[PDB]
Amino acid sequence: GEFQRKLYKELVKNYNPDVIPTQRDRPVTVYFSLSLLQIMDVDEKNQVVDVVFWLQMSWTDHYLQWNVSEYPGVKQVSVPISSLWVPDLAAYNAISKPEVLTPQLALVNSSGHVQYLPSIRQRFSCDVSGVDTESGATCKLKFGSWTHHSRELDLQMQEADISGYIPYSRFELVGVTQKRSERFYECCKEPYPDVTFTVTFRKKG
Amino acid sequence: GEFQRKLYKELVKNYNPDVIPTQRDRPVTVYFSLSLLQIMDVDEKNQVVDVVFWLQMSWTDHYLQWNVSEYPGVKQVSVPISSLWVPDLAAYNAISKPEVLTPQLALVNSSGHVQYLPSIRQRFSCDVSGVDTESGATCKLKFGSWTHHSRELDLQMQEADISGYIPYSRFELVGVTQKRSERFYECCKEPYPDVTFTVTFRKKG
Amino acid sequence: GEFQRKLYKELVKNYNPDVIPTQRDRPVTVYFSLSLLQIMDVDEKNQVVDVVFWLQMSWTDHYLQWNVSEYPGVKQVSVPISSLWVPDLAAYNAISKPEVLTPQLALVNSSGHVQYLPSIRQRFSCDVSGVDTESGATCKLKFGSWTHHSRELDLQMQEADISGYIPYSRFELVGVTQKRSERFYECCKEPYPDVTFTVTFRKKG
Amino acid sequence: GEFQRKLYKELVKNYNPDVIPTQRDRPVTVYFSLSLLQIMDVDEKNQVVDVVFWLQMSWTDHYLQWNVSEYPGVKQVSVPISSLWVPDLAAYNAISKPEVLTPQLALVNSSGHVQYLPSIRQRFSCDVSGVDTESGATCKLKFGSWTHHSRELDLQMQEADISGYIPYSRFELVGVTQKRSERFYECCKEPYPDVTFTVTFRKKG
Amino acid sequence: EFQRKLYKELVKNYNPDVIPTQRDRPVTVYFSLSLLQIMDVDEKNQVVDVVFWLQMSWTDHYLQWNVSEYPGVKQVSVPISSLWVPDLAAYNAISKPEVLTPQLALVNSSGHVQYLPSIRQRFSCDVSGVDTESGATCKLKFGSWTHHSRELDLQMQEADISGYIPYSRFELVGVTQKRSERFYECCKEPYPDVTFTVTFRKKG
Ligand SMILES: CN1[C@@H](CC(=O)c2ccccc2)CCC[C@H]1C[C@H](O)c1ccccc1
Ligand SMILES: CN1[C@@H](CC(=O)c2ccccc2)CCC[C@H]1C[C@H](O)c1ccccc1
Ligand SMILES: CN1[C@@H](CC(=O)c2ccccc2)CCC[C@H]1C[C@H](O)c1ccccc1
Ligand SMILES: CN1[C@@H](CC(=O)c2ccccc2)CCC[C@H]1C[C@H](O)c1ccccc1
Ligand SMILES: CN1[C@@H](CC(=O)c2ccccc2)CCC[C@H]1C[C@H](O)c1ccccc1
Ligand SMILES: CN1C[C@](C)(O)C(=O)C=C1c1ccc(Br)cc1
Ligand SMILES: CN1C[C@](C)(O)C(=O)C=C1c1ccc(Br)cc1
Ligand SMILES: CN1C[C@](C)(O)C(=O)C=C1c1ccc(Br)cc1
Ligand SMILES: CN1C[C@](C)(O)C(=O)C=C1c1ccc(Br)cc1
Ligand SMILES: CN1C[C@](C)(O)C(=O)C=C1c1ccc(Br)cc1
Ligand SMILES: CN1C[C@](C)(O)C(=O)C=C1c1ccc(Br)cc1
Ligand SMILES: CN1C[C@](C)(O)C(=O)C=C1c1ccc(Br)cc1
Ligand SMILES: CN1C[C@](C)(O)C(=O)C=C1c1ccc(Br)cc1
Ligand SMILES: CN1C[C@](C)(O)C(=O)C=C1c1ccc(Br)cc1
Ligand SMILES: CN1C[C@](C)(O)C(=O)C=C1c1ccc(Br)cc1
Repeated sequence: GEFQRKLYKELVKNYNPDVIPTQRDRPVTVYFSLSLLQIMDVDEKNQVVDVVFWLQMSWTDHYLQWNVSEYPGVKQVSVPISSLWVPDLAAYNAISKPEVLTPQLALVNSSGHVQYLPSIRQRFSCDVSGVDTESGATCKLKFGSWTHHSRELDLQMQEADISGYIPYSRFELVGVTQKRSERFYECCKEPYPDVTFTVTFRKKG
Repeated sequence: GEFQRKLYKELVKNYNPDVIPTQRDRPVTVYFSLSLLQIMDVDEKNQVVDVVFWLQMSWTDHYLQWNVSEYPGVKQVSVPISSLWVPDLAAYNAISKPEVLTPQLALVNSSGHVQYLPSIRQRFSCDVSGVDTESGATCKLKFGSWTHHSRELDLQMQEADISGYIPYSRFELVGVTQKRSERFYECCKEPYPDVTFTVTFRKKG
Repeated sequence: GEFQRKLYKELVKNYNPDVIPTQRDRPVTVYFSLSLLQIMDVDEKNQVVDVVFWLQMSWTDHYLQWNVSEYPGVKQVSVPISSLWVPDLAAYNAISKPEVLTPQLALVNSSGHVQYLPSIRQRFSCDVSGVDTESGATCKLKFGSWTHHSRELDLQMQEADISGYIPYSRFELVGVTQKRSERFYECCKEPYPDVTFTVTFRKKG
Repeated sequence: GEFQRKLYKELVKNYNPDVIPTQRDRPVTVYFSLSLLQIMDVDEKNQVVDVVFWLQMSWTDHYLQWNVSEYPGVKQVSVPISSLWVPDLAAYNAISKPEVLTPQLALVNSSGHVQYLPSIRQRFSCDVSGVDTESGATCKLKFGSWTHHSRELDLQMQEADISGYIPYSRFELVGVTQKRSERFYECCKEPYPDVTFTVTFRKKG
Repeated sequence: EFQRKLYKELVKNYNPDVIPTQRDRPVTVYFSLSLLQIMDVDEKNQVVDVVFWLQMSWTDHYLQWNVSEYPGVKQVSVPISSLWVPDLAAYNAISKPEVLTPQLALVNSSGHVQYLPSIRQRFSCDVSGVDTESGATCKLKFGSWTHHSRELDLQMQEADISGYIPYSRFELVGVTQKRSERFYECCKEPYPDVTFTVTFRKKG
């Protein structure tokens, strides 16, 4: 639409993706969930698991709201993430950079609510030695902001799903849990929340 | 051409490649098809198939049409895709990033019709356990827009091609079917169409 | 010299590297040749050949001429290819991205004649099954413009060279031939020329 | 933050990340320490060690201090390192480029103190031949500025931390020391300091 | 605060694509390779994997500065992307160079530039002799890709093998370096190169 150009133009001049959109005495709440799609491989020598997963990330950016009457037909837009502030969520125990599989686009509606749903493949340090047993091997995937504490970035978890897990895999799921925690570090007196996805899996047969 | 040089000039000042060129509540229709070239490898252990294929993609961008009377002998132009809006089609079940092998340019005519034909190598999740049997392995290669629903981006299919299939590969191409679906998801009120290419193949000998 | 700087400044102000420098119905002729340097490897299981080769491309860009008067001591200059229009030659049957080994600069002279001479490593689809036989394996390295038909870009060949081929390779060269063909594709009305280099090689011992 | 937008804007407008924040007769002091997280692998044939570690770098950049009265609510911010001057620290005996695993953001406070804490995977040259003996292999990970001598960049160490060392790898930690040295080089009139992290480890029984 | 204004002048009044020659006089660049480690050899495919240090230096007359105008500035550390740098190609490389160090060069007030990258690269080489007393010999050949000798005068400095790792499986037999120059049938001007040569063999 013609308004669409107008909207994106405003994004270039009148917005900074480096600025965390906190609002006085209020952190930015980001919602986070992980859906495991496939355990690609394990390395029992190097203690690594290779996984493909779908992240669901959402938050409100008050700077990203616009007036519907000003851009009539425009309700939500598809935006390159590079143009937007994005939570600096890090995989604490990853041992490779993430490979993002999908278009690096996010949805933004007129209230400034952003959803970023990337599919990702990444390797993680894990004790995978129990993988050929009945109890399986348990890998914890730990995520959290690298630089923002809880009063600036309130990480919350959404309910996760094993429904997307590939059925014809050589690994079967014995269990999964997802939990939010909040721990202090020696440096700063503010805590840093984390969301941990724990998967227990074993070889079929 | 010199009267071809001004045409490109209009691209920069006016046009935004982030903006899907929907007209007045009419979706952008993209015609989509795949030519299979070579099945490079399968991974029986990790359930992966590695393919090389061309995507034929075409659509009309009404922001990209020009008065042919105003520009003498310019019937069409070759434009870098980074200067153009392109459909954010993703391979839903890919486990690797697409490796684009060809120059990243699209053909645009004065109707604003755009043609983009990349050659791609990509690895997909697939049950390849039957590959050595007479019935062989059947892989679904499923594509759709990552962020746009059918009212915005209407994905339609054209005839798939296999004439370009390599005849000296170790895999015999049994068959290939293509189908379009228009499905609602639990998340949104709008359907998101997909085109799926089903490839049945098996080891020769 | 202190005129190169003015010469380069003119490039930015007026020149568009996406515009193909055609004239009054005249296509840009580009002279093309490939020199085979080394056959790196073969994959007999996946039907792939890995080659390092030197491409020679030359053409005249009528927008890149300058009067030697207004730039006294400037015979020729070395320009980043990103500042120039360059032919979008693709290896039709590659199955990997080209790895350009050398600096990405072309030479341009006062009459707008441009020379671009990259050294490249790339993997191609090829029936290498006869490699250990007397007959050997034959591979076709096929190159052409990805988006410009024969009336826009006239691809012509020049003499081929094997003097540059490594003598200590495990692969013995037998024959190298080149030819120019003009052929039709489903997408398009007009013919697209190609130059194909045919390599026949075999193991020693 | 209304005041954060101002601060980030001022960074772009009135700061050059290419300039080392040395003062009038005074070097920049950078504090540096390496925390070993996991020895991923060793190659006894090529003499390499593959390690994952967490670096702590901090220094004061006097051009990054700000008056709190001009930015009332703002005590510290997370800034992309690309926007900052950062110490050009290189691993002397590295044989691969660093794979930075974490978000490339540093914390800056109002007195210009910067903290950058990347997680890194990187391969180093090392005599790993004693890895299966009781004594173990000893690897030196040596770091220093690549272009700045001690009078412009003063490199100092901090207390080490092996409390993050993965307990379930096939390698056990024997000895781990860290020392600062100030070597001279035949070229330059000026000495160049280095920090060296020495790991002794062996294969578990 | 003075380096600040140096970098500012560099932005408006300098094009890094322009070779800093003068009135009919080439830019001389000095070049030397120091071998650090032979990482591996491929005996089937005829390839050697090496890690080395390149010393490159030259004078860019556009990069000199009045020492009066900037009091306490001896040398500055500058991103190579902001400077003209020689387009030196490895003629017989079979992979892209992997640069291991920060991409910065030193420039002083005379406009002398020093660029010292450390690099991992793979080259075509006959390594069939690597297990013999005489050993394998590999040539590492470097030269400008687009500038003839009357524009870019490549000259060589003495190499260095003191930086060579003592604990690899390869002992060094012999090392040498030489400057060369030839006319190519194609072009009117001659072109120079510097070739570094190693001879090495497995230990034990
Ligand atoms: C980054 N770090 C904290 C950093 C911090 O506050 C700090 C630490 C040390 C000194 C000064 C500040 C903030 C919250 C995330 C946490 C991550 C964890 O450290 C870590 C380090 C290395 C590997 C895995 C995980
Ligand atoms: C790509 N195609 C033509 C298509 C075009 O004009 C084009 C190219 C790129 C972008 C937009 C349009 C141009 C010349 C190369 C040729 C290759 C052949 O079609 C082909 C593709 C797939 C299977 C068999 C044959
Ligand atoms: C992204 N998703 C649709 C739904 C949506 O955006 C969404 C989903 C859930 C919540 C909010 C939005 C949009 C169209 C593509 C589709 C893909 C599929 O989800 C999917 C997820 C994970 C792996 C493979 C495929
Ligand atoms: C680079 N060199 C010093 C000297 C300098 O910059 C230099 C040398 C010679 C000429 C111009 C500048 C600066 C501090 C680091 C030191 C590193 C060591 O050389 C070295 C060389 C090769 C591999 C590993 C280490
Ligand atoms: C690149 N080439 C010359 C090329 C030139 O000026 C030229 C050639 C042909 C036409 C017009 C100009 C310039 C100086 C270096 C020389 C290198 C060697 O060719 C070569 C080719 C392929 C692999 C390794 C080496
Ligand atoms: C950030 N702004 C600025 C302003 C002025 O409020 C406006 O009119 C629209 C936007 C905006 C642009 C793009 C997106 Br996505 C969200 C908000
Ligand atoms: C899993 N974690 C999180 C924790 C415990 O908070 C921490 O500080 C370090 C790691 C960690 C362990 C191993 C590797 Br490899 C990376 C991170
Ligand atoms: C978008 N425009 C604008 C205008 C003014 O209508 C015109 O004359 C031409 C173009 C245009 C520019 C590049 C391409 Br490709 C297509 C159309
Ligand atoms: C094949 N698909 C598409 C579908 C059915 O839409 C879906 O919801 C998820 C996948 C899919 C399968 C495997 C992997 Br790995 C990733 C996505
Ligand atoms: C872009 N032009 C055009 C014009 C106006 O003739 C001129 O002054 C010089 C050039 C030019 C710039 C760079 C190169 Br290389 C060649 C010609
Ligand atoms: C070998 N060719 C050239 C041809 C016939 O022109 C074409 O259009 C496609 C291919 C080709 C075949 C297999 C693979 Br994998 C890639 C390209
Ligand atoms: C670099 N400046 C300039 C100035 C004018 O002093 C100011 O007000 C704030 C900053 C500054 C901006 C961002 C960061 Br982080 C640190 C200091
Ligand atoms: C670790 N160093 C630094 C030192 C000792 O100053 C030197 O001269 C060379 C090296 C070095 C070691 C291995 C490799 Br690979 C590269 C450089
Ligand atoms: C580009 N110049 C020339 C000039 C304008 O005369 C001057 O005053 C200083 C510089 C210059 C800038 C950066 C570096 Br490094 C070297 C010289
Ligand atoms: C090393 N050279 C340079 C030389 C001798 O001038 C030539 O003509 C070809 C090569 C060369 C040899 C092997 C490979 Br692979 C690439 C280039």
